Amino acid sequence: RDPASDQMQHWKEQRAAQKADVLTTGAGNPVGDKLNVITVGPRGPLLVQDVVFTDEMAHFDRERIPERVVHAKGAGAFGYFEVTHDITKYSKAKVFEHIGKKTPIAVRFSTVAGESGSADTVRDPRGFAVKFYTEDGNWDLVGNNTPIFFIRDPILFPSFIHSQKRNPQTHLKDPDMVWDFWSLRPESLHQVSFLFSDRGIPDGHRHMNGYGSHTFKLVNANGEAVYCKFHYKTDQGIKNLSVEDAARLSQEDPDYGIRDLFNAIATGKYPSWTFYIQVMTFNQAETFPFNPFDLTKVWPHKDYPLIPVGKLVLNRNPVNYFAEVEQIAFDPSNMPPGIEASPDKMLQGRLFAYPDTHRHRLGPNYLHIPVNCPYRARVANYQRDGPMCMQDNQGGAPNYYPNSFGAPEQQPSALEHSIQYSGEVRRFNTANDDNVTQVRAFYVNVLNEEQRKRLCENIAGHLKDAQIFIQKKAVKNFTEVHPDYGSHIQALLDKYNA
Amino acid sequence: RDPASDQMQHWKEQRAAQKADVLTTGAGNPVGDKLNVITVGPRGPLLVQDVVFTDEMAHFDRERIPERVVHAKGAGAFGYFEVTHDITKYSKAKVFEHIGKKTPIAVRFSTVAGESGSADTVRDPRGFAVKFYTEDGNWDLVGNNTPIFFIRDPILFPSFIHSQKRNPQTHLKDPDMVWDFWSLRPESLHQVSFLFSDRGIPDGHRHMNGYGSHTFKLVNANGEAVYCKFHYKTDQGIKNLSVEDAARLSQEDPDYGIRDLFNAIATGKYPSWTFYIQVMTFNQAETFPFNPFDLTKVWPHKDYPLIPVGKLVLNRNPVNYFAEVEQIAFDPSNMPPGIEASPDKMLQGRLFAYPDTHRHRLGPNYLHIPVNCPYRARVANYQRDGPMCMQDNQGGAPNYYPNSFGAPEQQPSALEHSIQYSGEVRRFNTANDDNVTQVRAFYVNVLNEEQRKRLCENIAGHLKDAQIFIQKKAVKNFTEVHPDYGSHIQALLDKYNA
Amino acid sequence: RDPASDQMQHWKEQRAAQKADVLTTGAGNPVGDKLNVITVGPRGPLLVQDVVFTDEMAHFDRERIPERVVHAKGAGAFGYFEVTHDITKYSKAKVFEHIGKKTPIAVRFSTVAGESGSADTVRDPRGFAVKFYTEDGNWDLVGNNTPIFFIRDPILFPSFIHSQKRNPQTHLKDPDMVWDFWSLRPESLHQVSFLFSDRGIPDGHRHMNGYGSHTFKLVNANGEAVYCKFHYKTDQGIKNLSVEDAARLSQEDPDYGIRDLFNAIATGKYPSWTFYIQVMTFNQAETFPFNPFDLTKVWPHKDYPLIPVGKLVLNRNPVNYFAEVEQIAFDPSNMPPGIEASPDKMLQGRLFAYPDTHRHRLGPNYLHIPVNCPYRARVANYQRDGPMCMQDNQGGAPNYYPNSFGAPEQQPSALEHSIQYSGEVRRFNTANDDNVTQVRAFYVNVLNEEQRKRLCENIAGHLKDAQIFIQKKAVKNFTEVHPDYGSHIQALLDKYNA
Amino acid sequence: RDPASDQMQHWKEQRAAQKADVLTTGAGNPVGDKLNVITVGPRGPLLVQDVVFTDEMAHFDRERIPERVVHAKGAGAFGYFEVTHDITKYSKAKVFEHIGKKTPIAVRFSTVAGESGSADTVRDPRGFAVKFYTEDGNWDLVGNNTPIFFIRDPILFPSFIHSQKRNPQTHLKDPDMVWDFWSLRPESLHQVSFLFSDRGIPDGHRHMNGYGSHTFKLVNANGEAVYCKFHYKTDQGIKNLSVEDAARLSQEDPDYGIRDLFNAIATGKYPSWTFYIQVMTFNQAETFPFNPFDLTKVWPHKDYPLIPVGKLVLNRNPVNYFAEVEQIAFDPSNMPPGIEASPDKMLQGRLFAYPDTHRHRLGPNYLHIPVNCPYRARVANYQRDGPMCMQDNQGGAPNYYPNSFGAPEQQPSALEHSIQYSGEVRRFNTANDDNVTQVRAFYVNVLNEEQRKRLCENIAGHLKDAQIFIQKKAVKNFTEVHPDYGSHIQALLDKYNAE
Ligand code: HEM
Repeated sequence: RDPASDQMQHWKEQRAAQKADVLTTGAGNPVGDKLNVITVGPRGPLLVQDVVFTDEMAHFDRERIPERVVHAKGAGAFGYFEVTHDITKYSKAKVFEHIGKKTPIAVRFSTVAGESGSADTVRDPRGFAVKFYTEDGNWDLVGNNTPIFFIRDPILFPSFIHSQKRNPQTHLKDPDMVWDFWSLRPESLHQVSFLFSDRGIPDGHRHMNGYGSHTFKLVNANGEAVYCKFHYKTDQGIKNLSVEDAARLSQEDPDYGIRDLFNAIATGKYPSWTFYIQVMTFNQAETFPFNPFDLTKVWPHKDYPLIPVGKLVLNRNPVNYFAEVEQIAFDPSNMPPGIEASPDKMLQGRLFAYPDTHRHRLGPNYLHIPVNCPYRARVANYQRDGPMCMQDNQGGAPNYYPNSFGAPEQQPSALEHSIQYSGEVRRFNTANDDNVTQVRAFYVNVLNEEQRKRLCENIAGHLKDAQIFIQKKAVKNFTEVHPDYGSHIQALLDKYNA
Repeated sequence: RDPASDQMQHWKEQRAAQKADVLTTGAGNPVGDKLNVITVGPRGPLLVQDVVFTDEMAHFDRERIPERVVHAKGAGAFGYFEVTHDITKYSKAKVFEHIGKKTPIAVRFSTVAGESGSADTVRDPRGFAVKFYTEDGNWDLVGNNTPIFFIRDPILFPSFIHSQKRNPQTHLKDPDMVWDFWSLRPESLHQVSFLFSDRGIPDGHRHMNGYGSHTFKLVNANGEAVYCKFHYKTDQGIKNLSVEDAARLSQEDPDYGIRDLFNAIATGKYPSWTFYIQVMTFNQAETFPFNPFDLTKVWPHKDYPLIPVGKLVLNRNPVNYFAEVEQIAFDPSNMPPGIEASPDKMLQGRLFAYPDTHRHRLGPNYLHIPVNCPYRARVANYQRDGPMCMQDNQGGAPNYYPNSFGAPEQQPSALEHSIQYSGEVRRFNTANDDNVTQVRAFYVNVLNEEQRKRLCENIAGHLKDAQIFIQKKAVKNFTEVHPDYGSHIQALLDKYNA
Repeated sequence: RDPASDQMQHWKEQRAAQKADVLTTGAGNPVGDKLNVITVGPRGPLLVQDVVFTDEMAHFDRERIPERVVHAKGAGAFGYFEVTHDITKYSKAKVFEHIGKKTPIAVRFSTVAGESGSADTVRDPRGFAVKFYTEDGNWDLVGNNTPIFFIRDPILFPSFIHSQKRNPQTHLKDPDMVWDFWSLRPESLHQVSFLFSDRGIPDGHRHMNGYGSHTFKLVNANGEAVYCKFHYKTDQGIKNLSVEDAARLSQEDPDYGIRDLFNAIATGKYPSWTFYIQVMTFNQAETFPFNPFDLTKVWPHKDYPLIPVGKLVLNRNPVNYFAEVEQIAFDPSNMPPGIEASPDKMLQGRLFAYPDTHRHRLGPNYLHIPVNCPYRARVANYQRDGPMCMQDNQGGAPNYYPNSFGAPEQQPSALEHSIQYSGEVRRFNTANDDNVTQVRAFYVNVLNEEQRKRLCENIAGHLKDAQIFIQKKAVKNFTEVHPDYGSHIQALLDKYNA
Repeated sequence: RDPASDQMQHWKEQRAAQKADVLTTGAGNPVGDKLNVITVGPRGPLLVQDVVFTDEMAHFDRERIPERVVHAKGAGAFGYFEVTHDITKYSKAKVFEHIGKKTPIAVRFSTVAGESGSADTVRDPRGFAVKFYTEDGNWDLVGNNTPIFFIRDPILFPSFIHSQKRNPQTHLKDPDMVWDFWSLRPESLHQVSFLFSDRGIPDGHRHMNGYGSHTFKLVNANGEAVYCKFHYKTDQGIKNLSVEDAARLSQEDPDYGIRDLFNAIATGKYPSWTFYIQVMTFNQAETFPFNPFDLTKVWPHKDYPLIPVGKLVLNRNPVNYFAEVEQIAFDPSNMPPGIEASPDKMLQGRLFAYPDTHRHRLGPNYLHIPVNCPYRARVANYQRDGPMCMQDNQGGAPNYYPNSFGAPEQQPSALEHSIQYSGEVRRFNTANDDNVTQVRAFYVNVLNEEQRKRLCENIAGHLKDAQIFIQKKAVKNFTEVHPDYGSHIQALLDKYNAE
C-alpha cells in the first residue's frame, strides 16, 4: 500500500521493541481502567468521582479551534531554502548573505474558499505560504499560484470573500453574488481569466508555480532601495487536471493534494522550486505605464527579466498535522532587515489583518508555538504576561524602556528606508484604472486556440446560473476586453439558457 | 429557478419601495466611502486614521467560531409540535398537558464525521436534534436516525470519533483505525449493519426516521415512574439513495440535504413526523432478557408496541444560518419536570459533555442567545456576571440564596424521583454482554435477500482497504453473528484483495 | 443609614406585593431543591445527575472577565448632555445641532494604576470617560482630570505603565522603576507637578475637573476645519484631600468615591460639569511657539479663551455594576461627522489600542452590549457572524459591497477632511522638545508658597525610596525647571536619607 | 535596603559583564527604533507600516487574564517536602514511599475575598495550596489556615461568596448580605468564631498553620482503606496582628505578606511546616458521634492523635510572578494512587469546580504550562489537539483506545477502592445537624477570657452595620451556642446602635 495508509503500522515498527507506555491523565496520574466508568452497581448512575472520564471528555470537547477565515483547507511540509546566486547588491538580508547558505523553511498550500472538509481538486486559486527561519527572525512570504489578484483595494477583500462563500441564509454557494461582484468590479477580469484557464485546477501542489503577488522593497547596506517581485517556479513542470478528472477525484478522493504530497515526500521524490526576482528601480517605477504597485498588473519579463536567487526544496512531512499545519501562522509583517513593504495598499491591509486573526484564532502568544517560534533567533523585548505564556516570561528582567539596568537595547542599523511621498491625505479612487490591456494580451498571445475555447466554455458553464442582467454586464466587460471573447461567452450562455 | 437561488432577489422585492439604508460602522458612525482607503497621495502607504477599514477587517478576522467537534455539517428548520393523544398517566410535562397543545420547536439535522465543508450524501449516521420551547424551559431531544449506537460506555466515545475522523499525521481518513476499533469492540456490529444497509444514505432529511436512542424516565403527578423510548417516524416515507447516485450528488451538490429541505419548506411541502413512545415498567425492566438501559439494544415492538403522542412539523427556514443554526445548542440535561434521565451510562456522559463544549465554543452565556433562550419561560436564578452578559444581569436583586429579601425561591413540586440502587461503587465491565442475537434477528428476518447482498457488498468494499488481520477479526465477528454473513464478507474480501 | 446600605431593603420594598419568582436553571427548568445535592444515601458520593449543581458551579467558575489593563478600578453613572450655546460655525455634529438639545451620556471615573480591589483615595491621575449616544452613533470622549500627560509618543505608553505597576518578580510597587523612567524622560515633569500638587488626590469624582487632553479637529458644513481642545469643569468646586485624610480613608473606605457618587445621585444632589472648548486656527497652529499637537503642552487661556458649549449632568446610578460599568467600552475612534482626529501621535495610538483590548476582554461583538449599543442610531453594515452574535445578524441581506440588491449604501456627505502633509515618512525624535517653560510658569505663577512647599514635600517623600543616582537625575531635571525647586527637593531628600 | 527593592539592581549585577541584548519584535525581527513612531513628517499622522508599534500595543492590550473567582490576591514560593516517618501501612503513594525522600513542591498563599489589588492584612480566612511533583503525577493539597469551613453543602458555596463579595449594584461590601447568610445558616458559627479570633489576621503567611479541611481516603498495597485528615503546622510559631496594626499595615503596605515571605526566603530564613495526619478507621467512622465527613466538624486530638509524616520547607522565590504564581492551578482531583476522595460532599464539588475554572481562565491545555506540568512523570494519553497545544501533540501515535499498534495501555494496579453505599439516591438535608457543641467547646475551653472578650468585640464591631432583625437572629444563634456569648454580643450591639 501507499506509505500514508501504512503510517500507524510504521509507527508500530518503530516501537516494536519498546514496551507500551502507562496510560495517564492530563496531570500524569495513572489510570486504573479506561474502558469503563464508575457507577452505583451494574445498572446505576454515573458519579463525579470518575475524574479521568471528566478530564478526557472535557479535553475532547475542546479539540476544535476556529478555522481560518480563508484558506482553511491545506497541506503542510518542511524543508530548506538554498541560495544559488548573489543578490547582495539589492538586499542585505541574512538569507541572501552568501551563496550556499541553507535556511529552514515551513511551507503550507491551501485553497481559498474551501472549508475544512472541502475538496482539493476544485477550480480555485491556490495559496502558497512560506516561512523562513532566519537569524534575524521569521520571514513570511505569503503568495498564491497567481501573480495577481481580483481586487487592488484592501477594504473590498471581505466582501469579495463573502461573495465567494456561502449565502448567509441558505448556506449555499450563490453564483449570483460572485458574478455580481465581478461585473461591478471589472478589475478582476484579469484574474478571472487566470482562474478559468487550465491553471485553475492544478494536478497537485507539486505541479504549480508560486508567485509573490505584491511588490516589495529591497534595501542594501548602502541604503539604496529597489522594488522587487518574488517568483518561485516548480521544477517538476506544470500539470493540470481536466474538469471531468477533477470532479472524479473530488467524489473519490477530496484529499488528493495531501496524499500526493505526503507520498511524494515519503518516497524520496522531493518537490523543488526555483526562486526568481524581478527588480524595478524608482525611475522605472515613475516611468512605468501603469501603477507598479497595482496588484492587478504584472511586470513583463522582456522589460524586467527574471533574476535567479536560490531554490526551495521540501523534504519532511508533518509529524502532527494540527500542531505543525493547523496552528502555523504566516504574518507578512515579519520582514527582516533588507526587506520592506511597498505603498501597495493590499499589502498594507494584510500587514494588519493577518496578526489580528492569528491572535484571535490561535491566541495572543501564538508566536511562541514551536512551529511559529523563531528558534534560530533570540527574542528579547519588553512584552510581558499574556494568556498561556510559556517559557519564563523573560524572568525578572526590567519591563520598561528606556531603563538604566542593562536591559535590551535597540539596534540603529535596522532602521527603515525613508521616502518622500507627495499628495494630500484622502481616499483616492482606483476603480477606473486600466483593466483590459494586459487581459487582452493574455487572451491573444499567451493562450492558444484550444485554451481560449476551454476558457470560454468554463466561464459560460459557471456563469449560466447567474441572472440575466449579471450575464449582460459580464459579457459587456469581456467584450471590452476583446470582441470575440464576449461573443463566444454570449453564444454559450444563450445555448445554456435555451 | 429554485427559491434558494432567488433568495437575494426576493429580498430585493421586499425592499423595492424602501430606500437603501445608510452604511455605518459598528458604533453607528456613517461611512463616507467604503470602496477606497486613506493614503498619502495616490501611491502612498496606508494610515491608521482609516478607522472604518480597521473595524471591518477586525470583524472579518473574527467571523469564525470553533466548529462542533461532531455533527459539524448540518441544516436547520423551525416549526411546531402538536399533541394528538393523551399520555398524562405516564408524564406530567407541560408539553403533554392536553390534546391540541402546540409547542414551538427548532430542529437541526447533521452528519457525524463530516466537517463543515463535508458532503451530505455519504454513508454516515444522521443526527436529529429537536428543541421544544415549553413553559417549563427548553427540552432538548437529541437523537439520531438510528435507535442504537456503536458503543454503550461513554468513556470510549472520543476514541471512536478519533477512529472515524482523520489520521493525526496524514490528515486522511484511515479505514484501518475504524475497522480496528470495530473489531476490538464487537458491540458495534448491530449499528454497523444499520450503517451499511440502505438506510445509511437517506435521500434527504425528509425521508428518514428519527429515534431517541436512550431510554428516559417519565414521572406522573402521583410520583409513579416508567421508562420510555422516544421515536419519530417520517410521514413522507423512507427513501434511500444508491451508492452511485450518492457519489454523483456528492461531486455535484454537496449541499443536497440543505437545498432539498429549504426548497421543500419554501414551496409549502412541509415535512412531518409522527411521534411515538414505547413504555416499560420497572418489573418489565427487571425481567427484560437484556439490560434495558443498553444503548446497543432495542425494545421489540411486539412486546412493547408503539404508543402515539403527537406530531412534528417544520414550516420555517432560518433567516440567518449562523445565528439560528450554527449557534444553536442542544443540551440533553434540559429536561423539564415529568422527564428524567435513566441509569444508561451514555446518557449520563452526554449530560456533562454537551454543556461543556457549548460553553467552550459559543461562550459561558450561550443560553441567552435568542435561538437558545427560553423566551416562553421566566429565567430567575442567582447566576450573575459572565462574559458578554446581555439583558440587565437580573438588575440589583440579591445574589445569594437563602436570603430574606424576597428573591426567587425553589419549587418543591419539581423534585426528582428517588430510586434505591444496589451494588458497590466501582467500574463494571460491559464488553462481554450479548452482541449477536439482535444482529442475527435483523440480518435474518428484517432484511430480504437483496438488502443482505447489498449490505455484504458495501461492508466488503469499505473493509478491503484495511489490513489482513483486521479483516480476519471482523469476519470472525460476522461469523459469530451468522455463518453466511461472514462467508459472503470473506469471499468479497478475497475478490478485492486478489 | 445611607441609601447604598439600604439598597436590598429598597428592592424588598419595591417587590413587597409581588410574590417571589420560581427558581430556575439557565435553561428555565424549575429547581426542586437548591440547598442540597444528590448523593447515594446520607453519606454517599456526588452524582452527575445533579445538573442544576453543575450548571450553577460552571457559571460561577466563569463570572470573571479580564480586567482593564489600565483604569481597572472605577465608578459609573448615567445622565444627559445639554447644549447651552451655538458652535455650529465650528462643527456640524448632531450633538451641537441646536440649543437645548439633550443627548444621553454614560460616564465612568477611574484610577490609572489601581487594580480591581485598589483604593480610590490615592495619589494617581483620574480618568474621566464619557459616551454620548448621538443619532450619528456613539461619541467617546476619553480624557482625564489633567489636560496633559506624562509622555507624547504612544510607543512608550506600555513601558510607562509597566513602570507605574508592580515589579514582574516581587509583584510589589517599585519606586525605582517609576523615577528611573521619569528621570530618563523629563517631558513628564509637567504632569509630575500636576500629579504631586493638591489635585493629585481629589475629594471624590464630583469635585474634580475633566479635560480632553488631546487636540481634535472640528469641521463645519462648508468644510472649514479648526483644531480644538475640550474641557469640562465641575460646578461643585474643586476640593482636595490631605495626605493624612487620604490614608485614613484608604484604610477605612477604599470605595470612598463610589459611595460618595452613589449617595449623591440617590439623594438628588446631581453633580454637574460645564463644557468648554478652546479653538485654534491652522494659521495659529503654524505660528504657535510649541507643537500644538504635543500632549505635554497646553493652550494658554489668554491667547485661547474658553468658549462655553453645554453642560453635563449625571442623574442615574447603575442598576447592575458589571453590566453597565465593568463591560462598558470607550473607543476614541467613535467620532461622528464634524469631529475628526488630529496629527497628535498619542491619539493615533489610542485609536488602534482601545478597540483591540475591548475585543480581547469583552469579545469581538462588544459593541452590541446594551450599554455600548448605539440604540439611537441604525447600524447597517456588511459585518456578519462573530462569536455570540445576538440580534438577527442582519438577516439574509446581501453581505458583499458593492451589490445590485438594494443593500446599504455609503453616504458621501460623511467624508473626512483632506490636508496636505509635508516631510518624509520616517521616525522623528521628539524627546528634545521644550519641557521646562510651562512647568516653570506653573511652579512660579499658578502655585502659591504653601502649594509649592507641599509639592516639594510630597515629591521628596515619594522619591526618597529610589536609588541615589535616580535622585540626582530627578533633582537635575527639577533644577533645570527651576533652581529653588531642585534645591528644596535635594534638601528634603538629604533629610530623608540621613 | 531590603532585597526586594534591590531586585533590579541585583539583576544588573548578574549581567554586569554581559552586553545588552538586541531588541526584537515577537517574531525576532530587530527594532531600529522604539522611542518614536512613523509619521508623515514631524507633525503628521501615524502609519500602519509601524509594525513594531502595533505588535507591542496588541500584546500590551492582552496582558490581563481573568482573575481567580476566589483567592485572587496571593503570594507564591517553591521548595521541597521531606519524609521523616513511615506511613506505608496507611498509604502506598510514592511521596510516602520511604524515609528521606524529597519531593519538589510549589506553594501559594492567598486571601479569599480580596481582589487582585486587595490588602493582605485583613480579617479573612487564608488559603494554603500545595502542589507536589511526584513520579505518579501532581498531587494538589488545597487547604486553608482553618480545619473547617462555613458550609457543608457545595451548592451553597457560590451564594456564600456572593455574600462575602461586593453588592451587585453599588459594588460595595455589604455586611447585611454576610450576616443574613450566616444567620440563615448557623452551621457557619464554628468557622465564624475561628474567623473572629486572633487567628483571623495572621502576622504573615509564615506564622500561621495550614490544614487539609476535608477528610480523604488512604489505601495501602493490600487494599485496606482508612480515612485521614491532613495538617501542617508552622515551625516558626503562631503570631497574630492586632486590629490597629492590621489597619496601619493595610494603609501603609497592602503587600505585607508578599514582602515578608520574599525577604525571608532571600535572607535564608526559610519557613518550615511539620506535616501530620489523623487516621480514622471505618468502624470509628461508623461509631463517630457526628458525621466524620462533615467539613464543619473536627476530629479531637485525644481520640485521634496527630501522627507525624514529614516536613515542608520553602527555599525559592518566583522568578516571574505571573508565570509561576498567577498561572499556577491546583486541582484537588489530582490525587495519585494511594490517596482517594471521601464521600464528603464539598470535596466532590471541588473536584469538578476547580478544573473547569482553570480551563476557563488559563486555557484548555493549562496543565502543560511549566509550573503545572508534571515534569517528573511521563504523560501519555489519547488526548489530542486543543488551543495552544505545545510540545509535539504526542506525534503521530494512535489516537483511539483500544488499539492494536502498541499505544499506551492502562495499569490495573491503579484501580480505585470499592465501597458499598446504602440508601436511596435523592437529596438529603444536612442543615439540621449539630452546630453548637464543638463551638461551645471552643468558646469555653480553648479560648481564655481575653480571647473571648476580643472575639465578642470584633463580632459586635462587624455586626453593628447590619439591620436589626439580622442582629437578633445572629444573637439567637450565639445564645444557642452559649448564653454569655450572646449576651455580650447583644450588649456591645446595643452600645454601638445607641451611638
Ligand atoms: C487585503 C488583502 C487580503 C487580506 C485582508 C487577507 C486576509 C487573510 C486572512 C485573514 C487570512 C487567514 C490566515 C490565518 O487565519 O491563519 C489569510 C490567509 C492567506 N492569504 Fe490572504 N488576504 C488578502 C489577500 C491575499 C493575497 C493578495 C494573497 C497572495 C497573493 C493571499 C494569500 C493568502 C494565503 C496563502 C493564506 C494562507 C495562510 C496560511 O496558510 O496560514 N491573501 N489571508
